[PDB]
Amino acid sequence: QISVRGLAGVENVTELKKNFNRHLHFTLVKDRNVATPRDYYFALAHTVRDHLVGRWIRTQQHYYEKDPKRIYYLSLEFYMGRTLQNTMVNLALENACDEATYQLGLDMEELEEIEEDAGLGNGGLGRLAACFLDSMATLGLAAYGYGIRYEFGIFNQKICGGWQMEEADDWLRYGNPWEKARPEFTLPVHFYGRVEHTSQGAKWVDTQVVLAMPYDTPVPGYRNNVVNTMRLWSAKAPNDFNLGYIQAVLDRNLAENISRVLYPNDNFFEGKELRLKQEYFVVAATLQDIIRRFKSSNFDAFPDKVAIQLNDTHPSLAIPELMRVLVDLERLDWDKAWEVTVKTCAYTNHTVLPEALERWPVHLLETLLPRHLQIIYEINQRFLNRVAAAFPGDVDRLRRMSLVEEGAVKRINMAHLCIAGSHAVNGVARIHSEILKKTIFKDFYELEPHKFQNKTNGITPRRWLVLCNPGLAEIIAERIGEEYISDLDQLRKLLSYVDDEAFIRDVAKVKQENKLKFAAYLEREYKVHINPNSLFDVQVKRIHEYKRQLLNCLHVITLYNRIKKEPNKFVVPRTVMIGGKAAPGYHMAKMIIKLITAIGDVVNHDPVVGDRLRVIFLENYRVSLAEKVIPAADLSEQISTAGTEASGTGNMKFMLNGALTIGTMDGANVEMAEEAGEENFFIFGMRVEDVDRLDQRGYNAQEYYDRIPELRQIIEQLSSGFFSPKQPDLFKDIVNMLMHHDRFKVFADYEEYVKCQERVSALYKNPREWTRMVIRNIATSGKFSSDRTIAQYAREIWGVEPSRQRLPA
Amino acid sequence: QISVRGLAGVENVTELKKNFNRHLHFTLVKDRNVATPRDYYFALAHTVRDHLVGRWIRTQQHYYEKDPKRIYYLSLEFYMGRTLQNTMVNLALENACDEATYQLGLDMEELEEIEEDAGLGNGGLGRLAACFLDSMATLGLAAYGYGIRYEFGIFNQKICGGWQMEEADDWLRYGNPWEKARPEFTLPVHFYGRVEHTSQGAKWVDTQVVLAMPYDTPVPGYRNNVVNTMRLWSAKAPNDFNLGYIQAVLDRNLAENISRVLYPNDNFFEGKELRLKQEYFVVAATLQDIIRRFKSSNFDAFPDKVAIQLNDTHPSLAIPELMRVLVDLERLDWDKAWEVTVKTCAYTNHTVLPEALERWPVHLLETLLPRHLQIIYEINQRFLNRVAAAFPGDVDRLRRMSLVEEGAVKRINMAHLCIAGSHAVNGVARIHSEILKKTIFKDFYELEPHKFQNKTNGITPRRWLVLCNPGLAEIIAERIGEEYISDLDQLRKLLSYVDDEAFIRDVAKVKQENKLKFAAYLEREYKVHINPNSLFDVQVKRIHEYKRQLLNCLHVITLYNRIKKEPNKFVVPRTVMIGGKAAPGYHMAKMIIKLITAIGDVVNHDPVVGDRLRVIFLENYRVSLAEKVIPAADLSEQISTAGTEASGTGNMKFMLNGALTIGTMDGANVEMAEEAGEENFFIFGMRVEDVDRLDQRGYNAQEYYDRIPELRQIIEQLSSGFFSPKQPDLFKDIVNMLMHHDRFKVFADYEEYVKCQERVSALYKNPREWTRMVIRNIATSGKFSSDRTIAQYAREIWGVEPSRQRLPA
Ligand SMILES: Nc1ccn([C@@H]2O[C@H](CO)[C@@H](O)[C@H](F)[C@H]2O)c(=O)n1
Ligand SMILES: Nc1ccn([C@@H]2O[C@H](CO)[C@@H](O)[C@H](F)[C@H]2O)c(=O)n1
Repeated sequence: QISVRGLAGVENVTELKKNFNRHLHFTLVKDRNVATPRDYYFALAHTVRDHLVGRWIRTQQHYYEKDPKRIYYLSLEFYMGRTLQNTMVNLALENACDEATYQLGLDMEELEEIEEDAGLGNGGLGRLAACFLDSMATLGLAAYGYGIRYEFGIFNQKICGGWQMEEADDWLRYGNPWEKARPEFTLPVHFYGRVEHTSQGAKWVDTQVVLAMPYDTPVPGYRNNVVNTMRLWSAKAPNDFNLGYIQAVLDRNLAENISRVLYPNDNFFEGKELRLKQEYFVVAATLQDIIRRFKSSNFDAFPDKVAIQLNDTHPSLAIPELMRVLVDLERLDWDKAWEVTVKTCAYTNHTVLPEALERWPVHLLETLLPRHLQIIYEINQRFLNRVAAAFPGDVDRLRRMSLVEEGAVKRINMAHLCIAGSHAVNGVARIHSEILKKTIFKDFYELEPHKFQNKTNGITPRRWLVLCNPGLAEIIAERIGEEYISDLDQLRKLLSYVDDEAFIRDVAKVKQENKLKFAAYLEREYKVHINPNSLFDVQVKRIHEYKRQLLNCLHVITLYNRIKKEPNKFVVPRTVMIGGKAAPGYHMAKMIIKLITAIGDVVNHDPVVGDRLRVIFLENYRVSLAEKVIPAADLSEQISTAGTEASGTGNMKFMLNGALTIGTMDGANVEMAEEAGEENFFIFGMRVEDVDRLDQRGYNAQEYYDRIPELRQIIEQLSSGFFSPKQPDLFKDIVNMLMHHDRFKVFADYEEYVKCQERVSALYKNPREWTRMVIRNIATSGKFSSDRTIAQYAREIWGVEPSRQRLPA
Repeated sequence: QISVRGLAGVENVTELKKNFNRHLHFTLVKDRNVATPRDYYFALAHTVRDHLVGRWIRTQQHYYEKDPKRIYYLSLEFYMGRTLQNTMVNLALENACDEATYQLGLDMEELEEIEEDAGLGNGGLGRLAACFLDSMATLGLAAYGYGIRYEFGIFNQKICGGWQMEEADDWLRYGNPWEKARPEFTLPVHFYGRVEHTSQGAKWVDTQVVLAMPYDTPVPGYRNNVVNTMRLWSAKAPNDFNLGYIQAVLDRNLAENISRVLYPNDNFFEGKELRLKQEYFVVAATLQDIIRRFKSSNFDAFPDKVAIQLNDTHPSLAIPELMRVLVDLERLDWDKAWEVTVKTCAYTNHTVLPEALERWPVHLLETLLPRHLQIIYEINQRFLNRVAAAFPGDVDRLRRMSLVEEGAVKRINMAHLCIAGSHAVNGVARIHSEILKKTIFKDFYELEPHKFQNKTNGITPRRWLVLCNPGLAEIIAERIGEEYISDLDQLRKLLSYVDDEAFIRDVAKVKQENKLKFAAYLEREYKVHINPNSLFDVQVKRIHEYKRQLLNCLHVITLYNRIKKEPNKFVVPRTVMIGGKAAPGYHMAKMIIKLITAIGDVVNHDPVVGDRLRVIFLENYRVSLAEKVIPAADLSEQISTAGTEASGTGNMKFMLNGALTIGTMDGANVEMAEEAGEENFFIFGMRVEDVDRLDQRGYNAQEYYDRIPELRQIIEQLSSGFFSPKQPDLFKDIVNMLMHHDRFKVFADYEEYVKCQERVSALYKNPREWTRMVIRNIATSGKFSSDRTIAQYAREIWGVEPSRQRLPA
């Protein structure tokens, strides 16, 4: 049908059809008369999976022969989404499977909707790991993703009476055709016990053992025949476990609980024992696998053959675990082991919010990991001796830099442990990396300036353009060819088409088609009516106070109040869509969701408004939903308080897909505006410097309430029960927070935000100039490919060269 | 190699080789350079499984078209053992796979040893269900086995310091290639709640829901292209289950515990709530499936299309569950529903031991299954009204026949419920069925004589001759052809070879080969030395007081003491082998195991004994071990106290495989002796009548101790610490039981047992006459095929005709 989806050759289509029929019969044990759409999905998945295996076996054989330096990406989250279409895209199989299924009388897009998301992450950090795996394979790096195979991923969100309800995400119910269990490579992990000192060093004894069983999932590169591995560990009890009889068997559940469920917190730290066990479990099993693979090639060459990347501090225990193994088991002296560790490890920071930083109580580590606590104390003493020598007499610096925090309860600061034991530390956008050196890690930057780097985030143009927006990928390829898909900088060539009347019409046509498709999806799956001629105003991301969904709410109510004031005046019609999950225990975030649905209940049913304004809460936001709504958006809301969102990646997805951005100068928004030109972005609000000035003076929300009549009206509406007639005081917590306890200064940006939104509406009235600005955004989005990001990690941190060359098919 | 293993045609072998290579690559994702023996086992299993699928799909399609009467065999146990060889045998694939694997450079017998037993049963009752499934498929019946998919089957037994230790049987660790998950046919099961009475009948409300997910395993008939289904249910929590957040997800384990583990009791009742949940879970899910299938063809014709066979009282809740569905949900009147139920259900009793009978506390049923208790009360009232009308004024009969037992705690007698609600009740051997009508169910037999039947047990000659003893199957086929394999009565033709010198030599040759193979197995896997020229004296079965492993122990010690008395006298050398598992909480059974190993420790290390006597405890007795030791045995010990072993089936296995039997006139031993002729059996001891006479008089063990000096010596050796030097009083519990509290009258049979054993030893000295008696046993073992047993159930209980005709291939 379309060119970028590859060839549908007669031989290929014939072969796909027969293998589809073979799997339906032999694998699924069904005939065509009993088969359901789900059976058909599985037959296709097995057919496509077969095409991966030869490339998978020979990629791994190739790494064994050539023995390149190996990259290990450690993460507690891999937010993968669906796998079927992605695999077809990377293998150039999409048109062939489309033809083959068509000839069997099936609709492939309908089959694609049957696959469950692999929802093994919360949001941006988990999705970054997924984009990174795709880019590493595409760039020919010998890379392995290592994590946990959660039985339950991020919960499914239902909305009941306007409130969020959580349901278990039982994603494995029907099986997972993409994974291969590898029970033969099962490894022991130790917990509890005590430390014994012998003549020949320390010994960790009397431990409880949990087994780690690996499951391998293939990661295909884009049309290069490379297939890398993501290996996820599952917890298993040993067979003599607890071994009255019946209870001992049932108590096996206690050990296997380690891999049962993903902790559903985005940007927040909960110091629970089970979470600590998860963090050690992934680290201990992964490191044995790394060392095994290294010996099957003297530890001086260890950092020449191994790089370990820590995704946040979640796998920070890799540092003392590597020391434990080298010192206690391999009998290296401390100094040599430390040199190896530092040269092997590198650490990526993803946030500056204090509540997100991991600070583990010493009493937890004492009981659970007694040998690791000893090692951490020794690391701290030697590190602080270095600080003392560099800054003699500076006693407060010593207190500030310690890995051990004093107080009511002693804690270990895991971020300080990561900086001490890594040769590289990076932030995830230029402004964030600068904030790290200037504020929270200033003392560390002064001691070791060479460690600190920036690696601005990116997204994969395979999933986030070709897969989710084939119409746009196609009109682009018609003009500049297909090479941009793995060299996104080539989109710059599109600037010579900004005055091309044919291109302008095509770009605008693709957007309208995307909007019609999404408008139809909403009616089908959720029985809701929207106007596809309206501006699609979209804010999708996890619900948090710092992300300021509440500022969006205030704008929505302002628009409603202005309409009610002058009903017969023309306004640019809008569909305002907001979606995202709240952490189950985050009360304020749950109240914000209720507020959004409550506003919808009033606005969507007001006869005077008509179809000029609609407010929709998008339920169960997740990767597969993002792939639907992002190509349909006109306006992308990126409105965090300046200095709070480290990078953002959702922002980049919208830019690539033909939406304009309204945003603060925060995270990667700054670099996006710089690439496109500030004239082509809708920037508003305080800069970081303005926020600092306000904090120094003291933020008084009452001032704004007093001086802005439109803002006062909204607060009075909220307080009095306008949006909750039966429960007049429902939103009192929200009002109280806004008026007296707002860490994120919602009111301070309100005036400039509303004025900026007026400018957006003005441009949308002129379709031709709107679209020309869109082309200028798409054309300059090249920097934000994760291929660029990974190439920088490879060259500047891991010490390896990327390769775009094919392996033989 | 050998004829009964089928053809190894060039086309077939070529095809098997390529499909083996395909599975190794595509299914296992391995190359020949990394593959282990386990990988090779799985590639073969997948290759053989492929040959089942076409026959499986068309067998089930055939039943849908023809709509025969369907047979549902309900059991909490299916003791299946390994599946690979059995599948090859039934499909005529054994020689072809042997050739194909040979040409790939592999040894198929070595691959076969990698498969785990499916150990989903305890002993005789579970293994009977497995033999029955094989015969039903071989006889072309539309039959389904329904049970529970336990995550952990019967424990693995380790012996440490002579004591039994239990380990979890994690049989699913590496996956099960034989099953097909069917999550699309998942069904809800209800627990707890309360009963509400409305205008339109009772309603069961406020229940907790557990999901039942089916897994289907194919059951191939012998060379007839029929493949039936065994469907096993697995427990799953619903997704809104318990739905702070983390705990609710972890608490899903509570529901899923239902299918976690097999209760390890043989012939003993434990009134635990979890066991009751297991029993209801299998019944509720199975009955919905039955009704579903019946509607997809008015309940008057229900018993014409459905037969339900209850394997013991474990699934007895089928009776009130069927009433519940017909009355509460389908709105049939009571009387009509009861008629349907009675005509549909039939019940098999497997024991007369009082401690094995299921008597559930009313307070348990009240809380767990409140509607079922009400239904049971109503059944009882109507049944007792019938008893009152038939035997007016007989008030004690009313108390004795009630389904409700009075006392400290009220209980429901599940055996009484089964008789009341079934049109047929059978025992499992002629003597057992007679005991049922004369003693424990006498009152019921007087009320409804027509209900009571006998169906003597049998074993499948596929697993228990062709599979485990190909050498014997072959020498038999050389003379009478292959038709006996599914018509075992043809073995009678072998009586014309009892004087054939060629046959005599061949029968004896096969036994010696079997003994050498087993003697070698013992050294390899267990580092133990045995003399293959000795008489192999074998007692393998679960450890229980009624089975009298202790009487065997007494004989062993008698032989040892006689040798020590006259060392230079000739005795026929013996290897005495005893094996079997004890229930984890059965203290006396655990003490008996310790006694056996303790005797071995003394006897096997006495230089004066030499290799004239050896005592071996066979560890981890299970189906796969039975297939090894039974073909190797010379003497089969079947020595239960008369009237205690309902049938036995181990006895039949030994008879078919060329061992002679020493046994009491108990269970099926009586019919075996009758078939072969009493001159060809070694019968000893009290009959049932003698046991009754002794009970009436009062059993005094002291009398025997006083009058038998050899017996006194043994007791004194046990008491004084001869067999436990460091712990002199170790066996005091055993001695105390023998002397004062022996329900099974060990001493009463001791003299006759020892004398009978002398006669065995006498015959073994004359190899030619031993072997001639063996031929007379094998020749008359035909009655004990489960094909005969199933044909009798079909004709006399289920009302269906067996068919030996092939389905098209
Ligand atoms: N526990 C956390 C901490 C930070 N993050 C996010 O990580 C993304 C990837 O770097 C960034 O784009 C975002 F700026 C950041 O908020 C997250 O999703 N979970
Ligand atoms: N809970 C029970 C009760 C009885 N049985 C056995 O069942 C076998 C099959 O009928 C018989 O051959 C045996 F005689 C009997 O002991 C058993 O294994 N478990």
